[PDB]
Amino acid sequence: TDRLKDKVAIITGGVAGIGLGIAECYVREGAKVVVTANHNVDGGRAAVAKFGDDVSLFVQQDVSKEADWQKVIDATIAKFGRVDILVNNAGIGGVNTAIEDLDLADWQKVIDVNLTANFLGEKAAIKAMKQTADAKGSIINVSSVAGLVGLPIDPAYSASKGGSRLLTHATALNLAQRGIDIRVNSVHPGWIDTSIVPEDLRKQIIATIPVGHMGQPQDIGEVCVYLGSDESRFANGAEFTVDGGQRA
Amino acid sequence: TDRLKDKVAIITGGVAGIGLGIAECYVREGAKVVVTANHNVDGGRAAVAKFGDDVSLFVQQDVSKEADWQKVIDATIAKFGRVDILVNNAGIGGVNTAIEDLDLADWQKVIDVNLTANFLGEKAAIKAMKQTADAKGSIINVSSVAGLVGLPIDPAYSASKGGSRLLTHATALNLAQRGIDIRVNSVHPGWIDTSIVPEDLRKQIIATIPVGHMGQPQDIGEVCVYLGSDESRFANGAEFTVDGGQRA
Amino acid sequence: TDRLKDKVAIITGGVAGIGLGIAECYVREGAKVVVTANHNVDGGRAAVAKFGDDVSLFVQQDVSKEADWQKVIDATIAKFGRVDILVNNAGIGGVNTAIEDLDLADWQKVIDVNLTANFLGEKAAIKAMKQTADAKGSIINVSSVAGLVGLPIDPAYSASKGGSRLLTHATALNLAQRGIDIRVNSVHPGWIDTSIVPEDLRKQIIATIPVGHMGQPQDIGEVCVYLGSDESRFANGAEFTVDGGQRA
Amino acid sequence: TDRLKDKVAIITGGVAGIGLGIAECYVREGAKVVVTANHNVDGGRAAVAKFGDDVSLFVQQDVSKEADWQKVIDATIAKFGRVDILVNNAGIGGVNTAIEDLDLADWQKVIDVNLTANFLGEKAAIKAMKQTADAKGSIINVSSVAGLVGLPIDPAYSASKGGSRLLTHATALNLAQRGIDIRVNSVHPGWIDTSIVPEDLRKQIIATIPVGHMGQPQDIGEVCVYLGSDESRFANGAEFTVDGGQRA
Repeated sequence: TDRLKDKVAIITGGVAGIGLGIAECYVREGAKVVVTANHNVDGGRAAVAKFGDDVSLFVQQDVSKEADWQKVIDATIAKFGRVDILVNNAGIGGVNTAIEDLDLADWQKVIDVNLTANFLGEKAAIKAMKQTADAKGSIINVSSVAGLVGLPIDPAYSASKGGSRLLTHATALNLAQRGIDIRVNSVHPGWIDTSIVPEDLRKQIIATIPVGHMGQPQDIGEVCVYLGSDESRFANGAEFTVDGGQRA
Repeated sequence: TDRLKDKVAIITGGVAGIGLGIAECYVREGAKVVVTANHNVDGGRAAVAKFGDDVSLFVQQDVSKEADWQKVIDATIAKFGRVDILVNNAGIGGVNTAIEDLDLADWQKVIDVNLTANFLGEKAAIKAMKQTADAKGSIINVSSVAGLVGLPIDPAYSASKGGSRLLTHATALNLAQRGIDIRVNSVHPGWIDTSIVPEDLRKQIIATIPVGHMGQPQDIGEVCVYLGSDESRFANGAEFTVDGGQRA
Repeated sequence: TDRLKDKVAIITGGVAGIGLGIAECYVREGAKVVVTANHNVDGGRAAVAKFGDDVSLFVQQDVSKEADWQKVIDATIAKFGRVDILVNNAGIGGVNTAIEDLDLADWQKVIDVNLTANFLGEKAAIKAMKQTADAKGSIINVSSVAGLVGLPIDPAYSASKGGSRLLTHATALNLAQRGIDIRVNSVHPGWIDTSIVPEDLRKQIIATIPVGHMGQPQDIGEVCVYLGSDESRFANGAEFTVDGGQRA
Repeated sequence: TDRLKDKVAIITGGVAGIGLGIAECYVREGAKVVVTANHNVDGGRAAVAKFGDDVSLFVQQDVSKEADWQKVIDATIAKFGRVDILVNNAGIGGVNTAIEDLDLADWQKVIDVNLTANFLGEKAAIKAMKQTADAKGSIINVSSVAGLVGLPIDPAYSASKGGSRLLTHATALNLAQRGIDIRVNSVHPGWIDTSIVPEDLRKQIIATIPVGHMGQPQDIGEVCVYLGSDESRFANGAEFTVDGGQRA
């Protein structure tokens, strides 16, 4: 009955909030998980303690670093022998500062983590899937509907989001044309309740949500199980939004 | 399992092809189904036979007719006592004809069946869910990515599809704003291998499919299980495409 | 030199607000105009007085009526000898009532006026262009970004808008595939300051506009001059939004 | 005529092909142009020779380099005293190679030139417009509908394209929110017949174009004249596609 039986998944930013929600759903459905985080060893160790070290592994990872991708792939294969699913969930939020005041370094850091990182991950995953999973698998690029509560005014955040969306389409088709059965899809969470916020802000947030409340981390986990499993074999290069109607 | 335990679903055009695949998945997951068809009595009887009459019911229905909607609602409540899910799947395909040669009656028939029918269905389903299911439910509007092999040149078919897409958004928001927990989403199948695919066009159809092959009815059934179940409680007014990369 | 020199245009809903501003720009650029309205003879006469009866003509027209389209075509050809441009601008607004409370007759009226009317006009213009303009011309379907101030919750209004958008694509492609050089594009005004904007809502409306103010009828006129003229010969099946950032 | 009377415009990649087409239309409408190019001194000198030293200037520019932007702004201000319009037209095309074979350096090259360059341009333009044009101006981001003949399989090309589109929206809104009258819009050319179009590839290319022929450089120029001028004062954060129906 386990919908992800025998699957091995890598989930970046997988030790807290949304990513932890995905990992929880994956473990529930019988998947072995490798959860990564750049600077959250405590969260990492706690997740493995929660899941059990027989079905989970924590690896420190900066997703913008090509070398950390090879590190994570190697650790996943040593521990679990294969790679079936990659969830690119790690990311940086938006800021409300003026575009003409944006330092190139701050633009570049966002592109590095929210866009280029997704490419680096897809490429690493694809190679590992050809090597260990008979050239089959599933890749999921997660990017929120909004990074800011107001108008989407953050140039770097928005650019990285639009970039990742089209990256998803192009990657799927690039593989598809060559008969490689590795699917690439994107998932777009609305506002998910992962921490406390000042009540003025929270009201603003919930005001942007037609159903009048935030979602939960496992709401994202559920659509990720669908996309990770063989149930969605014909879903490819597509976008899956779970946002309480936020962009309806 | 039983991801749809005790749910009662109405599936239009549910006795052949995509609709039947949806029905199969729903029954697999514990749903009670009412499958309908305009001109397929034998198919309806045969589907009930394989599902069993304790968990399925066949009702003859022309989805373009308001009176037939009340007929199905009435029969559904008589048999199963409630309505939890409506899958608007029934509809007609596109044609090659010149725009300026199109008769109003022929335009109108397509609008009636492929667009107006979905409004009538949503309205009938909402009333039934308010009356019998504590004003909670899930409505799924199914609309193919493509109605024709080549360029989407059919004005009535395209209009109806674009129409149904925005209907889904507006209906979900209309309900959400009044705090009614009835979610409305759309599903968009690519080319699915069924008897209604024109034989002479099969090889040409496949050449438009990036993954190089048609999908199966149960591929659409799986995403419909997700959207019918409470697993998708935060998915609303959104579009779920299962198409082998066709519109990627 | 006049950018619409020798061109003959029909503009529906052309004697008030947006339609009148389109007419004003067209006349300024040397076009001859046939402006129509369903119930506004005084406005029609006043527009002709302003423009001059040598370059303009008023015809009463209900755009939802097939017979009225033939009437307008006949009168245009009788007065000006040809038809080069059709601007489908006439239409009705949205309401904020519950989807499940909507009468079919009320749904149907909006689809008749805001969707089917556009098909009728396209068909009438195409035959006229083939007959009198060497099978060349430009058709413009105008549908605003928003019909209501708040969330787009009107199902009939939204469906007709989504419907008219894809109608534009399909018609453009239907013609192009047969080598017919009649272009079909859509124009999408944001909030324009005219007498038909509800007084009570003017302040709430302006809040939804990123640039902080409404536009002017001639703002829509300018983009329509571009689309009606030979300047946009390669612009086809496309969407031109002039909305002060409304849907950005 | 002079629809761009007294306006000063910077056009990157403006000495051949599409860029040159924009430059020609701009000069026709009374604009003064600064055309740039990374490695085409000949093309640059030919353009200035054609236009005349009094209304045109050529400056060498690598759009990926922050320092070259400061150089081009300084040169424009020394020559013409102000900056009114920026057309980000410079760009790299796509390749048909496999995503998992793509080197980070080659990915990064495309992001640098086709995405980050647009940001650097916007930023420099905005500063110059606040400084010299009373905080009013128009910025146009140009990106082709397709880089490749076949499926859009280039991950870097597509990502930068999707990124540039969203950058346009966010940048427009970032400015608009602060009451800054600098509009940002994008333009999307289909296949345009320029010197870099080789044989028989022509057949495949034209086969993707519903109107059955490539467009001309001035087709892109004409819509850019609309966006650069005061005729489009309410067009903001929007996408203007001129592609003969290619993505319809």
